[PDB]
Amino acid sequence: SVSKANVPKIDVSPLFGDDQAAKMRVAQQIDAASRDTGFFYAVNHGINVQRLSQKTKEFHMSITPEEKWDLAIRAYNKEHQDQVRAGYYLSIPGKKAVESFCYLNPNFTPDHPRIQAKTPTHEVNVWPDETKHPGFQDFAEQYYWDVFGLSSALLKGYALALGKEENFFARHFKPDDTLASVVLIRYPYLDPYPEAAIKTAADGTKLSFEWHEDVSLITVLYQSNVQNLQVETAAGYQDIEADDTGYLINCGSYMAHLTNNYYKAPIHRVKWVNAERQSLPFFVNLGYDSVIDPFDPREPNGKSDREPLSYGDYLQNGLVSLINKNGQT
Ligand SMILES: C=C[C@@H](NC(=O)[C@H](CS)NC(=O)CCC[C@H](N)C(=O)O)C(=O)O
Ligand SMILES: [Fe+2]
Repeated sequence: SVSKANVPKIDVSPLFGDDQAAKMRVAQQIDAASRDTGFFYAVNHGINVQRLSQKTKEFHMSITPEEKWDLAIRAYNKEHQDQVRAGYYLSIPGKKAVESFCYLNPNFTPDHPRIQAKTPTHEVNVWPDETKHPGFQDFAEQYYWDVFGLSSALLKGYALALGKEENFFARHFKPDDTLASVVLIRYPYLDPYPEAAIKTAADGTKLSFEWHEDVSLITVLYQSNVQNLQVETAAGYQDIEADDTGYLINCGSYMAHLTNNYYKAPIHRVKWVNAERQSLPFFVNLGYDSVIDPFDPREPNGKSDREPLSYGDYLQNGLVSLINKNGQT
C-alpha cells in the first residue's frame, strides 16, 4: 500500500480578522505544514464550494463541441492567436481525457494598460454565450473574487509564518494587476478508458499528470471527494486524502525561490482514477512587474544567494516549461 500524507486541516478564519495573536498561531501551523509535506487543507475558509461545484458541473456538462472550438486556446485552434492562457482546453477522445476552461483577472478588459500594450500573460477572458450558459460568466467572475479574498488571507498567514509583516506578499497581489488564474478542470469517467490517456510512473503507478512543481506563489485548490493526488516525501510518494469541503493549499516554485527553498514547492502528481471529478485550482500569481527580494529564514541575517526574479518572467517561462515537461493540457 501507499502511506497517507500528513495534510493538516488548518482553520484559517483568524486570517480574515484583527486578532494578531490568533493570526500568529495560524501562521505557525502554516509554517509547520510548509516545512513538512508542503500541503495543508484550509478549513473555515468562507467559500461556498458546493455551489462552485454545482455551477461548474452545469457548465462542463452542457458545453458543446461547437462551443469548445469557438472558445479554444491557440494550442487547439490556430485562429485564436491571442489565447495562450484563457479559453477552452479540449479533450481528444481516444487519446486525452482531461479538458478544462481557464480564465484570468476579470479586470483584464480591452482598455487595461497591459492589454493595450499586449504584454505577455495578460489576456481578455473569453466566455460562452450568455443565453446558452445563463449566469455562468457572472458566477465565475464572482468566484474569482471570492477565491482572491481567501488567497489574500492565506498570504497574510504565509508572510507572518516567514517572520514578515502580514502584507509582505499581499501588497503584490492586487485586483487591478494580478496574473492569477482559475482553471475549471473536468476529469471524466470513460468506459472504456483510453490507455493512451494514462501515463505510468517509474514505480508503476498509473497517472493522469506526471510529477511537477507548481508554477505559482501558492496554489488554492478545490477538488471532488475522489482521492487522486500524491506528494513526494523523503519516505516516498504518499496519498493526499480528498476533502471536498476544504481547499488544498501548497506553495509553488516562486515561493521556493523567495525563501531560498525554506518553503519548498512540493513535488506532486495526479493518479489515474476512472471517475468523473473536478479539479478547480486558483493559481496565486502576482503582478507582471512584482519582484520580491529573496531571503532565507534559516540564516541569522536573512540574506540569500539567489537573485530577484520578476513574477511576469517567472510565469511566462514557467508555464511554457511545464507544457514542455508534462504536455499540453
Ligand atoms: C492543480 C491541479 C491540476 N493541475 C494543474 O492544473 C497543472 C499542474 S498544477 N497546471 C497547469 O497545467 C498550469 C495551468 C496554468 C493556466 N493555464 C494559466 O494560464 O494560468 C490537476 O488536477 O491536474
Ligand atoms: Fe500541481
